[PDB]
Amino acid sequence: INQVRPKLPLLKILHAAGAQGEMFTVKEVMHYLGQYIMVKQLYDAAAQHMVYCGGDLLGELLGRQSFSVKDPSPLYDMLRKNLVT
Repeated sequence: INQVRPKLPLLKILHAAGAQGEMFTVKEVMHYLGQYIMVKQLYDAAAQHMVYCGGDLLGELLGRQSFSVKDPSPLYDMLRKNLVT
């Protein structure tokens, strides 16, 4: 498994969700990214699968006003541009 160092815009989100390190696994980043969604309550509570990330740095990072966890390929696209192998 490959260790990755998230860039500072994503390390900011990661630490906010409860992490502290600079070397992670993609599985960990994924875990903390959901933890962040919970703690900022970025989801529709009448559709908890639609994340509303627009007035939040996760939206600027993703370039998405909102997205569903049915298709987290946006997350994967954004990790490719914000993790250093």
